[PDB]
Amino acid sequence: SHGLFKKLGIPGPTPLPFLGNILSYHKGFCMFDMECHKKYGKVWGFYDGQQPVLAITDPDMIKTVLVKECYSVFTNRRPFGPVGFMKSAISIAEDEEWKRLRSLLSPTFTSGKLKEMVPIIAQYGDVLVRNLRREAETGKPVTLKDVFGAYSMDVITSTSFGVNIDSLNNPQDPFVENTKKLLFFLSITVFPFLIPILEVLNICVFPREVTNFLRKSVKRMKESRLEHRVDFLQLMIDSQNALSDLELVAQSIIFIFAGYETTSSVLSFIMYELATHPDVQQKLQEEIDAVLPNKAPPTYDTVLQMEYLDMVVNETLRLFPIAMRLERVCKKDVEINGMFIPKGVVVMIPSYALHRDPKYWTEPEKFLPERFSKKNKDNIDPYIYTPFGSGPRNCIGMRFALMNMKLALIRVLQNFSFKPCKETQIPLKLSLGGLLQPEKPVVLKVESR
Ligand code: HEM
Ligand SMILES: CC(C)c1nc(CN(C)C(=O)N[C@H](C(=O)N[C@@H](Cc2ccccc2)C[C@H](O)[C@@H](N)Cc2ccccc2)C(C)C)cs1
Repeated sequence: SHGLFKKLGIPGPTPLPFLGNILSYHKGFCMFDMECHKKYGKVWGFYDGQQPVLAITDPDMIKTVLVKECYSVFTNRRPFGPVGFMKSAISIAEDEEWKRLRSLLSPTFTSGKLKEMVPIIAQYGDVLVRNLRREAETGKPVTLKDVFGAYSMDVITSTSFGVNIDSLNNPQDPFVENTKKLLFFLSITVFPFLIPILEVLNICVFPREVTNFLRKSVKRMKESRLEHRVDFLQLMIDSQNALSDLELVAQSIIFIFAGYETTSSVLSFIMYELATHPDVQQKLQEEIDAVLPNKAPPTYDTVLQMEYLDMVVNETLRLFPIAMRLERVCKKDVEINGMFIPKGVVVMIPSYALHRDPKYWTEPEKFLPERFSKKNKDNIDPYIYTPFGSGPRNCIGMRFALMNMKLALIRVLQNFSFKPCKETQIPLKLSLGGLLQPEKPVVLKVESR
C-alpha cells in the first residue's frame, strides 16, 4: 500500500508503517496541505493510515474530477465511520442511491421555493434584530454563534418542515442543544478495518441520545403534516407514495445540521471581518441603505442587487472555506490529464490551500472584498475557488445558504454596527481540530445605528 506513490512517481511526505502521514496532522489539516503544496507542487500523495490520498491543485484536473467524470469515476466521498441508519444520508450515499436522492431533493432549493421562503426567513430576521437590540441596550459582549445559531435553527426548521420551534425566544432550546452535541477518528483512520466491526456493536459518532430526539422530532413533524406549500418535508412525503421512514429522518438530520451550523459559523466569521475592517462594514451599510431606503424589508430581487454584499460573503468564504478539502474516491483505474489514477485512491482538492495561493490571489492573506468585483470576477478560477465544491455533487444547499446569510446580514446591518472589544480575539486564530472553527468564540460589541 505504502509504496503506491513511489511507484507512480508522485512526490509526498514519507509514511510511517500503519500510521501513514497521520502525525503531520498535529498542526492541523490546513497547514499540512499548505506545506505539502509549497514543498511538492501541483500534485502530491500521502497516506491517511493505510488510505492513499492524492492531492491535486491544477484547475483542469479538478474540473475533470469534480465535473466531467463525476458519474463514471469520481461519484462518492470517502466511506464514513460507524454511522447506523445515517448510512442513508445523501452525503454518504453511493452511486445510484446517491443519484436518486440527489434527484429527489434537488427541487428543495429552486428559485421559486427560495422566493417563497424570503417572507418566512424575514420574520426571524426581525426577531434576531429584536434579540440583538436588547443586548445592545446593555453594551454586553455578544457571542454571535449562539444568536446566529438560534436564528439558523428557526429558519431551517420552518423552511424545511413548516414548524416554528421558536429557538430565538427559547434559551433552553432542545433542538440547538441536541443538534450541536451531535459532533476517535484518529484511531479509526489508523484502523478503518474497524468501522465494519462497529455495525455489529451499533455504536455511533453522535450519541444515541441526540438521534433518538431528532428521529422522534421529525417523525412528529411528518405526522403533523399528514393530519400547504411543498417543502423539503413534502418532497420526501410525496416520494413515499421510494423513501423509507429512516431514510426520510436521515436526510432531515443532514439538512438540520447543515442549516444550523454552517450558516451560523460563516455568519460569525463575516461579522468578525466587518468588525475588524470598519471601512468594509461602513461601505456594506451604504449599499444596503441605498438598495433598501429607509430600512425597507429585504426581498428576493433586492438581495440580488447587492453587489458589495455578495463580494463580502465571497471573500469571507475564500478565507474561511468551512469544508477545507473536497474529496472523491477513484472508483476504477483512470488516466486524466496525462496522469494515472488507481482505483480506491482518494482524490483530494485542498480548497483552503488553494484559496490562499499567491499564484492565484494577490495578497491572499488579506480580507479584500474588491477581489470579487465585476472588474476581477474574471481573474478568479472556479476550480481554485471552491467554498461550495463543484459539479454534480456540490453543496446542494448553496443558494439556501447564501440567501439565508445575506438576509440575516441585511437585517442586522440595517440596525446595528459591530465593533471589537476587550473580548475579541484579534488575529482570530483557528481551532486545530478537523472542523474550521475559531480557537475562541467570536465576541463583538453591537451598537445601534
Ligand atoms: C455557507 C454554508 C455552506 C457551505 C460553505 C457548504 C459547503 C459545502 C461543501 C464544500 C460541500 C462538499 C461539496 C463537494 O464535495 O463538491 C457541501 C455538501 C453538501 N451540503 Fe453544504 N455548505 C453549506 C451549507 C449547506 C446547507 C444550509 C445545507 C442544507 C440545507 C447543505 C447541504 C449539503 C448537502 C446535503 C451536501 C452533500 C450533497 C451531496 O452529497 O449530494 N449545505 N457543502
Ligand atoms: C472537514 C471535512 C474534511 C470533514 N468533516 C467530516 C465530519 N463532518 C463533520 C461532516 O459534517 N461530514 C459530512 C456531512 O454529511 N456533513 C454535513 C452535515 C452533517 C454530517 C454528519 C452529521 C450531521 C450533519 C455538512 C454539510 O452538509 C456541508 N454543508 C458542510 C461540510 C461539507 C463537507 C465537509 C465539511 C463540511 C460528510 C462528508 C461525512 C468528515 S470530513
